Amino acid sequence: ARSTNTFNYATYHTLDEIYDFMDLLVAQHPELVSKLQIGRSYEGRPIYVLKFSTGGSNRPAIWIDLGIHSREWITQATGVWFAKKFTENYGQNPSFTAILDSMDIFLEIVTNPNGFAFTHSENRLWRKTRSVTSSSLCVGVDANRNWDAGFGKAGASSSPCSETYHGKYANSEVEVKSIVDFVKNHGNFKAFLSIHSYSQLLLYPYGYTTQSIPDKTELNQVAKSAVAALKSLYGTSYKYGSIITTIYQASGGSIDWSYNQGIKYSFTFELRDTGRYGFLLPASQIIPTAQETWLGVLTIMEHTVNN
Ligand SMILES: C[C@H](NC(=O)OCc1ccccc1)C(=O)N[C@@H](C)P(=O)(O)O[C@@H](Cc1ccccc1)C(=O)O
Ligand SMILES: [Zn+2]
Repeated sequence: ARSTNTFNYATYHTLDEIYDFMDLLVAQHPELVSKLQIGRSYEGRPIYVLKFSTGGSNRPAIWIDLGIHSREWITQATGVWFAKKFTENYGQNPSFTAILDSMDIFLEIVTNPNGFAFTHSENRLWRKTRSVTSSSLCVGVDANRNWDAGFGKAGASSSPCSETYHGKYANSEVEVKSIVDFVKNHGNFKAFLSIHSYSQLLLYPYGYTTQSIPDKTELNQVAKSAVAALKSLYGTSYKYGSIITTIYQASGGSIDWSYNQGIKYSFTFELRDTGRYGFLLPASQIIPTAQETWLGVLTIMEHTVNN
């Protein structure tokens, strides 16, 4: 609250507290991290991305976003702990230091800020964005069904009131289009990780079709390796496989889009638990969850460095 060493990582925070932590972290480490505004949400909130960078021109980069689905509160909490963790380990861990010496990391902690506010002010289990339009008194688009990969196909709903509603057309949600523009204008991302909760799964492309990706052998192996690093800490068991195969058919998801843009290392994590608490994970599981998913995410970045 006036030092990120004083910040309580073991509790759930509001949007203001998280954007203030971003300002404290940048002020504490101005040579390693900066805060970029890549857009504004439907209702007018700034959308912030943190860039962690050791220098260079157009370094190969890693995208990580959290909270695209606002009720999944373990993910924005894990992202605050990640941001802090990168300024603690850089210069101490050989592995992490070697990734950041050749690559940059972009971290988006709250991808859907209006939805996250709503989960605090009115409905804890709100999933969608907050746009209103037109044709329905039902608010919101599922922002993980709004991307241009299999858009509009089976695996998303067309009624506005559905939790899985895809939107009128791809990238209709400014929260999605802001990332699409930013990743394209950068033009040198090598990995794209989108973190959700729960089911304890590590998923790779496709959700919208049963056809295997051309890179399915290599990504299945990276997923085998990341899932074993994660399990090493506390015994937490993950499954892994393509989206459509390992949880269900879904069209318009972000990782299918990034993979189709040529970002080969595209993965989504489904964090703790497997059903007991669901979206309502105890605050006493935040840091255990954050610490073992760190191990799985480090294993993916190391493989992106080496290839
Ligand atoms: C919409 C769904 N609703 C729900 O009630 O989930 C129940 C459930 C429980 C256990 C297993 C499966 C589903 C839900 O919130 N799903 C979550 C499990 P989550 O939002 O993390 O799933 C992700 C999966 C995904 C990942 C990449 C590309 C496409 C799809 C998602 O729906 O976006
Ligand atoms: Zn989700």
